[PDB]
Amino acid sequence: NKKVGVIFRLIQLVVLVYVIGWVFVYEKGYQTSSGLISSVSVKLKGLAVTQLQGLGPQVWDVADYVFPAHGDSSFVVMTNFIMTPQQAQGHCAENPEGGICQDDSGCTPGKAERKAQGIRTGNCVPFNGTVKTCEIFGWCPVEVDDKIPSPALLHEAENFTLFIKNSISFPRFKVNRRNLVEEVNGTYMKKCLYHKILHPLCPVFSLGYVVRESGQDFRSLAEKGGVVGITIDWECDLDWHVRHCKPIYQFHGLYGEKNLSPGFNFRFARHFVQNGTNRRHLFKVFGIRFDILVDGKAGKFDIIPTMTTIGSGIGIFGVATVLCDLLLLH
Amino acid sequence: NKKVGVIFRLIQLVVLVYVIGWVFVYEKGYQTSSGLISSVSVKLKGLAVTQLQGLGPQVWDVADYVFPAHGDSSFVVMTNFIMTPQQAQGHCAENPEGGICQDDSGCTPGKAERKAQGIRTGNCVPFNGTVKTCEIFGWCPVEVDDKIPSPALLHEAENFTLFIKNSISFPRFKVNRRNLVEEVNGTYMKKCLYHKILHPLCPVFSLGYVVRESGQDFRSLAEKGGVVGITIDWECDLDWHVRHCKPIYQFHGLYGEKNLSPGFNFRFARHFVQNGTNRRHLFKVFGIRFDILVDGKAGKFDIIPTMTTIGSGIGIFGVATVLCDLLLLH
Amino acid sequence: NKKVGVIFRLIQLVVLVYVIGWVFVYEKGYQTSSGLISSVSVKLKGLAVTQLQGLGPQVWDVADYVFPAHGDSSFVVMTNFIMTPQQAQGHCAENPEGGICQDDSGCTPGKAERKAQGIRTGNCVPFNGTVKTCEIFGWCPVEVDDKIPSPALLHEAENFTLFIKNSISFPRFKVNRRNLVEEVNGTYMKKCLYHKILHPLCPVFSLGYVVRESGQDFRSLAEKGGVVGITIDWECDLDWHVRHCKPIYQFHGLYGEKNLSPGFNFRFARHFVQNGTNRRHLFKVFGIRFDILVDGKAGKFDIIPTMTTIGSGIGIFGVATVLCDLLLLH
Ligand SMILES: Nc1ncnc2c1ncn2[C@@H]1O[C@H](COP(=O)(O)OP(=O)(O)OP(=O)(O)O)[C@@H](O)[C@H]1O
Ligand SMILES: Nc1ncnc2c1ncn2[C@@H]1O[C@H](COP(=O)(O)OP(=O)(O)OP(=O)(O)O)[C@@H](O)[C@H]1O
Ligand SMILES: Nc1ncnc2c1ncn2[C@@H]1O[C@H](COP(=O)(O)OP(=O)(O)OP(=O)(O)O)[C@@H](O)[C@H]1O
Ligand SMILES: *[C@@H]1O[C@H](CO)[C@@H](O)[C@H](O)[C@H]1NC(C)=O
Ligand SMILES: *[C@@H]1O[C@H](CO)[C@@H](O)[C@H](O)[C@H]1NC(C)=O
Ligand SMILES: *[C@@H]1O[C@H](CO)[C@@H](O)[C@H](O)[C@H]1NC(C)=O
Ligand SMILES: *[C@@H]1O[C@H](CO)[C@@H](O)[C@H](O)[C@H]1NC(C)=O
Ligand SMILES: *[C@@H]1O[C@H](CO)[C@@H](O)[C@H](O)[C@H]1NC(C)=O
Ligand SMILES: *[C@@H]1O[C@H](CO)[C@@H](O)[C@H](O)[C@H]1NC(C)=O
Ligand SMILES: *[C@@H]1O[C@H](CO)[C@@H](O)[C@H](O)[C@H]1NC(C)=O
Ligand SMILES: *[C@@H]1O[C@H](CO)[C@@H](O)[C@H](O)[C@H]1NC(C)=O
Ligand SMILES: *[C@@H]1O[C@H](CO)[C@@H](O)[C@H](O)[C@H]1NC(C)=O
Ligand SMILES: [Ca+2]
Ligand SMILES: [Ca+2]
Ligand SMILES: [Ca+2]
Ligand SMILES: [Mg+2]
Ligand SMILES: [Mg+2]
Ligand SMILES: [Mg+2]
Repeated sequence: NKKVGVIFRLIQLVVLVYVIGWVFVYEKGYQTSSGLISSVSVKLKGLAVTQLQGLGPQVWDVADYVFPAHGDSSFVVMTNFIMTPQQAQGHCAENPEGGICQDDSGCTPGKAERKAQGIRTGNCVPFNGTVKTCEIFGWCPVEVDDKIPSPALLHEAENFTLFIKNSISFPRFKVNRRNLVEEVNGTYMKKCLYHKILHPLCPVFSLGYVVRESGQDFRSLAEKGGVVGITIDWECDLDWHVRHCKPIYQFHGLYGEKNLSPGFNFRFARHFVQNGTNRRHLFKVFGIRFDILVDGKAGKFDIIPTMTTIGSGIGIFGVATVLCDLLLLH
Repeated sequence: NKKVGVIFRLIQLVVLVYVIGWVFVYEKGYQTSSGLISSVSVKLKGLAVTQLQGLGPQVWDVADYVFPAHGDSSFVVMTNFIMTPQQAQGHCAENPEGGICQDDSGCTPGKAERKAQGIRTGNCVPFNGTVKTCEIFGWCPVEVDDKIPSPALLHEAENFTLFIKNSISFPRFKVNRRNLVEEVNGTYMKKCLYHKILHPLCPVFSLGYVVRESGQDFRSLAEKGGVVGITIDWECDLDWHVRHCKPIYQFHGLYGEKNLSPGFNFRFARHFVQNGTNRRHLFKVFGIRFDILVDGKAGKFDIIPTMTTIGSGIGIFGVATVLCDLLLLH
Repeated sequence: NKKVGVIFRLIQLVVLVYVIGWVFVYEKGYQTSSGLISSVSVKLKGLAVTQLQGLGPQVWDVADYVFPAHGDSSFVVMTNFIMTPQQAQGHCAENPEGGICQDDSGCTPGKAERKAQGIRTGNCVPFNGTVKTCEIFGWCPVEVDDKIPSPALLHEAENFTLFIKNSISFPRFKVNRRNLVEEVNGTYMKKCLYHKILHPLCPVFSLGYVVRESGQDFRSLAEKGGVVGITIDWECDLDWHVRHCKPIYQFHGLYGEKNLSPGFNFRFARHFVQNGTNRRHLFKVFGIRFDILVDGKAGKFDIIPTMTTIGSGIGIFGVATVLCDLLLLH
């Protein structure tokens, strides 16, 4: 049957087109792929002055709110903190969140099994005028985090500038690339701000813009903490010039339920010696967690992948022809 | 032969069964896979008081034994330390491990090529009553780690509480999930402890339980340090409801031979100014290294993967039928 | 035809040889593969004395130039720094890089939008004898990083010793391995330096040797900063003894163009209290960024991968025979 022959030829044409069109070109089979080695470097430029009630103005610079000062892909930017100054080790009252005692007989000498705040001496001392707490041994100024200021202390950190330095290199092809490209020059970085469409190559990122691109409001993240995920893509083709290789930045919002465990927070201390006595300052920092992940793939022409793809295409064409013959045979 | 025909049918059915079940149901081939972006948040709530000989009691709160206070997937929990207080720079004796001198002629001015402890002045000073060491320019109180206390100083860190907050999101499906599943509530986290069977969803992990589940003893590990690997896997099917997404916590023991380089240790210093002189406190912290790695995949029904799997199954079926025909013809 | 059959037999033999020769053995199709759980531990040794102009000799031990003292795969080794001591908050002049004012009317009260150094009070004060800068509210001693010393301060860090402790464990096969192997003993670690050919198993890496193996000169990296990428490979076969499993170290140079943002640098501060006044020391550290990434694969004999590879080879052989028959047909 002439019609049957035409159908067989048509099937052959479709599969032949598919192997050259998709496997060879869309999937870039003629090229080999390998991994890269990336190093993330971050730098902040911003200053926020927070005036605490009953205390002098406090100046914070890049070294203050950037706790990973050495440089890492995962860093926290301080936006709100609770300061407990002049802490000293001694016998004093604990926080009321642990327990409330009405007499000395209720207190038990020892340490709490869960959420321990210190070594209980065994006496009930008044925490304030109304309630009384157990007497413990340790830092007497307790971190009273029951009251969180609604206005963010470091609210100026919204429209600051963030610089990300990423250098990637493919060991198979021995090609090294950096986030700074030929289009980006010295004068450009002096005034550019990163944008999704306008300035995709500007390495100066705005914290508020980064938070808004992920889908989160900066006010709540500055108040109670947050997590922002940043991803850098390096998919490119090595057949063209290295100028075409440009990184693509994507921002993802990592958030959960607001009722249980809202935001991100931690604690750190600064130990010092004043008047011959060891003292420290404890801070409950509510900062935004920034995570940077780099992943990319590069392809360059090679003969062995091309031959393997040609063989696979010939095999698929043969299998398709045999299946078409079996179907036409019925 | 009727029997030969039956054999052909039997092979044909079994290959069809394999494509129908293993390829689909088991492998979720009709479902696409994509990576996730994860951010690890850790918080400790424990207190240990160490009372060394010759010094007052020292209280170590969360800000003390957690050196990565900012928060990272890789953190060290202090369990044992060697304190060398009131260090000041000057010309004084070195450690006996560097070298032993019997006269001033044996000492050579300069710096040691390997394991240098300071700049030698060229004089031999007595380290103690018996032996003499080279005079170097550096911190006079030399950390002598020859004696390691068998009882762990921060031995209370065994049954403390560790909270791990992990937020994962898939960019392909735009679905965000957190380790705090809907089954876990606020009252549940107040008194729950993680267990493989009892409480698999409780985000509160006990350090001693984590060490026991890794095939290690907490005492011998904390005596000299160690490394514990924690892996969180997110294997869920997006075809069902989002409540089915439940993280899996697995603990792996990363240990080596104890005869060569036992445990894990490091050194850090706290710089301060006392009486107009710059001093510091050096600690050789023997702590357990905790590494948290998150890796998971998601699967949702899609048309293109389903069509590709159907085509591959049809091709495999045709190839199997042709091979059976060729074998039966011989 | 005889020659046609001879050519056919030859081709079928060649494909059969290929499947057993390459897919089965070269590719180790029979074995199953899985990932590992790695944990990098680093420890530095060495001392550098930087005698600054008009200041006493400063001793820098391991805890000083190693900012990630707790231990991490990504760490920075200090090689050059700019010290700005005795910083205190107050009203004073700013850096000339922010702006130059000739009168008090030019200054505007508030904070700079980009590269902010403090809160301007609206007054123009002379920074030095020649030029005048805006008056800000913050740390009065400004980090004047216009002059970078050409000789590296911590130039002794070139030929120091770096020890890397890596423990990997395959969860599928329950096999734990460490960078220390049976060939490496206690006496060997006392005196050895890592080499590409001589000492591939010595865990003591020289910083200068690591920098030179990556293709970068250590002098420029100590002067203005640099990034060095280290990779550890754990490809091995579990069919043999565990002694054959040996790590392979590869060093990669991560660098960019020298005109725009050359090297790596950061800033950190050490807070202290002297004479009842809060002070700090700011340092602009020019250090080399070391990134350690571990990846490996282990294979062990299994029956299911062997059967799948045999089936795939039989299918490929059948497809090749069918294609040969079709070619011989016409
Ligand atoms: N977070 C940031 N915001 C704005 N500009 C930045 C930021 N980080 C770096 N830059 C600019 O990029 C240029 C090149 O970066 P480089 O690593 O040389 O910084 P630097 O000059 O060492 O730092 P500094 O400008 O504080 O002296 C610098 O002129 C710097 O001003
Ligand atoms: N290591 C831990 N052990 C036990 N419980 C913890 C731990 N970390 C956090 N939690 C509890 O989980 C709940 C949610 O965590 P969240 O991040 O809100 O801490 P928080 O309430 O801000 O800290 P705090 O309880 O010190 O005020 C809190 O009630 C907290 O007490
Ligand atoms: N950077 C380094 N260069 C050379 N040798 C090192 C280095 N770090 C550690 N080592 C050696 O490796 C051996 C085992 O390491 P381990 O973790 O036991 O150190 P340690 O003995 O606790 O510390 P230290 O050697 O400072 O007393 C030690 O004998 C140590 O001297
Ligand atoms: C005392 O502290 C408790 C702690 O919860 C608080 O409820 C109470 O209002 C405090 N009383 C005064 C007078 O501050
Ligand atoms: C937003 O950016 C502008 C810069 O034009 C700045 O003046 C302003 O303070 C920023 N907003 C906040 C809340 O910091
Ligand atoms: C600086 O870079 C920008 C990139 O947007 C480019 O448009 C501009 O021409 C560059 N300047 C010079 C002087 O090359
Ligand atoms: C002196 O120090 C050396 C150092 O190893 C030690 O062996 C010796 O016992 C010490 N002597 C006394 C009396 O402490
Ligand atoms: C074990 O946990 C209990 C809590 O029930 C605690 O009292 C005890 O101190 C813990 N053990 C150690 C060695 O800390
Ligand atoms: C709290 O969570 C637990 C999970 O084990 C659940 O059994 C319990 O019902 C929850 N409590 C409430 C009040 O929902
Ligand atoms: C004053 O500071 C400016 C800042 O750039 C500098 O150019 C100038 O040389 C300085 N003058 C003196 C006398 O140091
Ligand atoms: C190179 O190593 C030698 C050790 O033999 C050391 O003396 C020398 O100071 C090192 N060079 C530098 C520049 O530190
Ligand atoms: C120490 O290890 C080295 C490895 O190069 C080996 O040659 C030497 O024999 C070992 N020493 C002892 C005492 O086994
Ligand atoms: Ca750190
Ligand atoms: Ca001090
Ligand atoms: Ca890290
Ligand atoms: Mg609280
Ligand atoms: Mg020692
Ligand atoms: Mg500058």
